Amino acid sequence: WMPAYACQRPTPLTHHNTGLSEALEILAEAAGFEGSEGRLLTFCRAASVLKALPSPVTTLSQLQGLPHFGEHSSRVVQELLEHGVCEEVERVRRSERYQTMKLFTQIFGVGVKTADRWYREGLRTLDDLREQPQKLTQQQKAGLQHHQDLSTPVLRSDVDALQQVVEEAVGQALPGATVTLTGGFRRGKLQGHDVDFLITHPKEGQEAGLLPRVMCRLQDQGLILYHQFERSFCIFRLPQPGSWKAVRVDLVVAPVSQFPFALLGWTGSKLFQRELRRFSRKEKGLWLNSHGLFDPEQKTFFQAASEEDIFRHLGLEYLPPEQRNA
DNA sequence: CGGCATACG
DNA sequence: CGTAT
DNA sequence: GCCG
Ligand SMILES: [Mn+2]
Ligand SMILES: [Mn+2]
Ligand SMILES: [Mn+2]
Ligand SMILES: [Mn+2]
Ligand SMILES: [Mn+2]
Ligand SMILES: [Mn+2]
Ligand code: NA
Repeated sequence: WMPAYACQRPTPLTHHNTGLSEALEILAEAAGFEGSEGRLLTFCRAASVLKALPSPVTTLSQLQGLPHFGEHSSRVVQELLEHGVCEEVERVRRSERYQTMKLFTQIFGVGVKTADRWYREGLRTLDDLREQPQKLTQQQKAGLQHHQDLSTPVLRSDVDALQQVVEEAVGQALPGATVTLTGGFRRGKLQGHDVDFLITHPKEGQEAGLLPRVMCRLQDQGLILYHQFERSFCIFRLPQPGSWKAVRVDLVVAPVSQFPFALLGWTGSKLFQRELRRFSRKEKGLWLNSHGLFDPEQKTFFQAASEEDIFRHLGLEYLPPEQRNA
């Protein structure tokens, strides 16, 4: 029987039920736009279950016994198997609410709450937002100005170039400091919508104060189109053939003692980390975050030298990043 | 029925 | 409120 | 929306 938590099963990047999972993820997204985090989670988990199957679902009976498939998600699959389309999914796709909330929430600096308020105010398009910039944060003005570039997929070739320039700035800010690619690209994705880096130093404590020094140096190189500590959400100026494009880059610093936990957290997927933390607390009674793993009975933190250590601590079989695509 | 991950800027 | 996996 |  397939386990109920996504951290208990390998989930590869590409799989055998793409259309089915994409349909359920539409309904998950729509649930989020309406504030129903519980329904979002169920649809997300049901989608991830299908991503973990070893072959295509061809018949409804193949759902029997799969975790997170009840009446609703089963009916969605049933209709896709019978008619190739699910009326509910298509109604969501076409709805003005879904399209506008998707458009607005995809803006850097705009969340569900902001998008929803704007929708209730009658706003529908990006130019509607541009007409009244007085009500925008600096972060939202940056997200809107750069929205077109930020909607273009980042390519792995872009990533290698960004990593070079980040290492140069890190190397000047603190000799010996290291840069690790995380996020979706570490899980094997060939494209993404941003690039994530994790920075540390092998001498505990030397990483303190590092991120301001890195940012100051990137800014002096003329590479920072926007930025706001240990997490920096930037927009980088990435060279292009005879030009350049804006790219979202996340820079994160962790002391080496916490590096395994921060690597694990920032490598994702988002659902995988939520499931891993849920598993940790509910099944093992341990509290997991990107800083460490806490035993609340003994009041002690687990020491980890690797991701492998963390999986072992939790009684889980190790999963490489490429199998964490829940 | 209560829970649904857990942080930082 | 936003951001991150 | 689903699980325990
Ligand atoms: Mn239903
Ligand atoms: Mn039918
Ligand atoms: Mn990312
Ligand atoms: Mn990111
Ligand atoms: Mn910290
Ligand atoms: Mn309830
Ligand atoms: Na957003």
